[PDB]
Amino acid sequence: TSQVRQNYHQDSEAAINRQINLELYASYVYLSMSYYFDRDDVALKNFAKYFLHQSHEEREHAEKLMKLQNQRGGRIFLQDIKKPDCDDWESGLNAMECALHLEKNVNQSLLELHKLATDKNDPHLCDFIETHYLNEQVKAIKELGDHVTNLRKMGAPESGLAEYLFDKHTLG
Amino acid sequence: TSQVRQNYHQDSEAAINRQINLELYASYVYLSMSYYFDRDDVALKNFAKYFLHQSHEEREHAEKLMKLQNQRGGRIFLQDIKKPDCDDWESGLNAMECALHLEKNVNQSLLELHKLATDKNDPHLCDFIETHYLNEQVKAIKELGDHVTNLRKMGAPESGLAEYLFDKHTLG
Amino acid sequence: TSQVRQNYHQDSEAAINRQINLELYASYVYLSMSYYFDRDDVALKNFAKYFLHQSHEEREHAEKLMKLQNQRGGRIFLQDIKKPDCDDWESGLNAMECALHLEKNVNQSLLELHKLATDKNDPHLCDFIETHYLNEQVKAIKELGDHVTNLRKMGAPESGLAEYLFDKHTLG
Amino acid sequence: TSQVRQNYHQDSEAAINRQINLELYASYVYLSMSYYFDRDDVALKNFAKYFLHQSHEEREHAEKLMKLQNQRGGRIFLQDIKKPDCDDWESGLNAMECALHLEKNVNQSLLELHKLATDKNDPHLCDFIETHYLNEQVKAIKELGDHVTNLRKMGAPESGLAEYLFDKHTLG
Amino acid sequence: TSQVRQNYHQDSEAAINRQINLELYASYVYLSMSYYFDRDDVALKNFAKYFLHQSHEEREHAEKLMKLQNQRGGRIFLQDIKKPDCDDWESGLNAMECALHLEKNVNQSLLELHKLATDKNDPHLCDFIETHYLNEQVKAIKELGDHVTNLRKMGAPESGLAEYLFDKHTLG
Amino acid sequence: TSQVRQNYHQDSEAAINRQINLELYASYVYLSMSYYFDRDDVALKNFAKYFLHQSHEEREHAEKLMKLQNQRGGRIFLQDIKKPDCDDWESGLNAMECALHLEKNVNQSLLELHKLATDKNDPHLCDFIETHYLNEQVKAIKELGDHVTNLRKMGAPESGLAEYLFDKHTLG
Repeated sequence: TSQVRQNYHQDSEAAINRQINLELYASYVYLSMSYYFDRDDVALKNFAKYFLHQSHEEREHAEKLMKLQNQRGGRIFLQDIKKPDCDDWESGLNAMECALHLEKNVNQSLLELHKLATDKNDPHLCDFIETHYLNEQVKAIKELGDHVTNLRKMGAPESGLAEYLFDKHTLG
Repeated sequence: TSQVRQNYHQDSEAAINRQINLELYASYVYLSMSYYFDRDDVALKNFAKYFLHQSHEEREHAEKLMKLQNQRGGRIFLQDIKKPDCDDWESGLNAMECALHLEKNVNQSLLELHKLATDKNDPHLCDFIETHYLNEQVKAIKELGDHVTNLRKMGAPESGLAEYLFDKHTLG
Repeated sequence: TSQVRQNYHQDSEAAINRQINLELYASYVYLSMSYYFDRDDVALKNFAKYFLHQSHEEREHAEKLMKLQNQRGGRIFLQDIKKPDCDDWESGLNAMECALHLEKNVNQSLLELHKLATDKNDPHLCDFIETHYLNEQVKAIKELGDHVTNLRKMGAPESGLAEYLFDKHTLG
Repeated sequence: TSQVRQNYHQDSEAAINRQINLELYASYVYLSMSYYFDRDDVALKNFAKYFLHQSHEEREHAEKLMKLQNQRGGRIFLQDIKKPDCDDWESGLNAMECALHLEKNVNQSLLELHKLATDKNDPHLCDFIETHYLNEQVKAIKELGDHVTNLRKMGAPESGLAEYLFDKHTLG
Repeated sequence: TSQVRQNYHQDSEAAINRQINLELYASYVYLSMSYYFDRDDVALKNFAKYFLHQSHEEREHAEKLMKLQNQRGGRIFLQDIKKPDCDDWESGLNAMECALHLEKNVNQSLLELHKLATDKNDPHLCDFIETHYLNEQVKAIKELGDHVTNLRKMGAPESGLAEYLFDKHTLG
Repeated sequence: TSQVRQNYHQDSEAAINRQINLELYASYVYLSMSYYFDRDDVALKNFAKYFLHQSHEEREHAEKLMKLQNQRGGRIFLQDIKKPDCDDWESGLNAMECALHLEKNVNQSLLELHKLATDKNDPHLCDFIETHYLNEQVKAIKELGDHVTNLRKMGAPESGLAEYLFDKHTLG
């Protein structure tokens, strides 16, 4: 038993390690997409720069939890990382959906985590997640919410011209 | 027999002169294209600046070999330069294809050249071509690989609007 | 079959995907170590900054191959990532050994890869790995070679004072 | 028939294409000389820089006509380029003569061209060649006129010392 | 047996030590020449600055190998250094020849070394010598190739005036 | 007989050449040490930078005499250079001793040289060595005098910790 451990219940320590594992899995997914659009048969450049940029941050989140895990004197158990579900994402529009479909799952997990954090009556963990995460995932959803709408309204995938113009006048 | 000639076999000296002649022929082709798009019946400006810019570099390659040819104390025999195959390139998309169709031939020649350079066991020529060329032609192919794809996906040549917008939002 | 594929044999494409998977696995290992030394029961700070810094680069290597994989028009198959072998690294000195023990395996794989790259007579892949990797792994080994020696000679782990002083006067 | 064609007679369009072909042929000649003096058995450096520099400009002339050819809405037919006459130029002095012998031929052609341009009563073509060319070829001749004289008076080729000193104190 | 030794065969380690010994011997030769031209009975100043400058670099080469020898965990055996062959070099022109005669021997040795490096299938040593040496010795030969030619053509040694003027207008 | 030779006796000219040969031999010794400490089984970095730095200066001394040898119009005879005595120096402390043991021999030779310079009554050579050497070798001895003492007092070689700390807090 560590000397700095105070008011930290052995249940949460099992929850975080499921949270962290989820993060890295997410960051591993984007990495797969961001190089898919670099293939010569698709060749939308900025999508690479956009998604690849996502990957770096979701890593830092994952890194940031581990930094917290020690501050309360917990331990770190790591599990294996699963590969993505689908290798061929097949189009720009279809890509964002699964991406959007990914975030809400992540946001879904955190809600239960704050709920669990209330029962044990650990305030420090309440306010923490009330700060560095919940406020972020909202803005991320809203942003992807738009890009999905615009492409659908513009007529993609059916007209490739929609995808191309959307590249330069938004992500440029 | 020159005084600086060492471990340089009389076979390669016949290969280079076929390589150099190929280069200038290439640089002479681009020159024809880059002024074709300047005609008033086509009038896509940046294509001129793009291809004309290609011409200058493929010349330097050709120039760079000759600078090597003397460093090993070889000789330089020049042959005549053939005109291009087709004068009317007829469209933007059709232009890139023959252009792409041109590079792979050039890349095809160099491979055999490095192969020949291995048999005679001349290391200097191995590492040289392993450096200043093979790595370039790859990136050139990949680049033209994209521009072909985008235009085809955007619906050119059939819709001229595809070609025009592609001018400003890429080569600008 | 892609349009840019030239002189790229279907065997290598299966080798790279085993190489890439190895890299990410490596970068995932360091990540585990670099936060192990942050625990309050060990608390050697710079080791964190040192290993964490390693992790970022070995990622870029992994990223750099994928960038090559498309330039030759291959494909990318991803597998799952295994967890590290040992969670408790137990000491500073014992940490470096397994770390050093890790690199030589990586260097061992690349040698066979260049060997395989010679049989198919693909020059581009020869000179590439002859450049951006083989020269790096040497310097990395030599560096870890020293740090292992110094600690052993200074009398660590048996005297913790050896580890501590070695922190500030080297990694600072 | 192009829409911008005005007062441009089908005879001149056949003359220009003989003019352009002549230019590139000239620029291809200098290129051969400028690397001849780089051989180790001659090794006069600045001659390389001097002639190589000539090559670039005579190219621009050739390029400049084509830019005129479209402004009047003509067409561009390209022919093959002949190799130079003599591969071994054998000495510095003998080199300049054939070079000087080359220019006057070029100047000879333009005179007939302006003469032909007067008969058809095309003013635009009169004043053009009266400007960007005729005034240049004069100064070029006069310059080479001197270098021939100085070397002959100094006693070259018979005394190599004449050639060498002439390198540094003139072209430097 | 060192801990960092990997895929390094005991034959090469015997070759390098013959290579290094050759280098220092070379650097010791130039040193003798560069002070020979300082004698009052010859008194060509810049030759001193030129050759003395050569000596410093060929030392660094020698130093650079030793820095490689440890990176692969070899050992270093040093032998004695022989004095030069001829003390009185007797003239400027005759000096360069023996100098040129020296380099090609050095270049001759390296070729066999890369050949030996291919049999053992050590890639790291292949690409290394393919880089930091073979490309240098070429340019060095070509340079001395010229200076020999110019002096011979100018009429040295027979006319001392040739040597003197060649000092200021080249090495200055 | 040279024209600038004045009051320079044929005995000294034989002494200098024994002095110069001694210098280069010294500079060749340090070179061996300074790369010995770079081996992975020792790995004390600054010792390399320290001794390697010594080598450069003792070379300049050797170079400086030769520049004197001509000013009096002597001649230069070079002999072969012997290899060092012991390849494995085995420890830091033991290294300095043989190093210190080396200098005093050098200082021992110069004393006899100034003594010989007094008999022939050559003042120029008296004051010269009274200046650029004798005052240097003193300070060099005193410096190595300390480093030997400190290590011995600190308990090296027996405690490696002594050597290591002495690296950073002195030669850094």
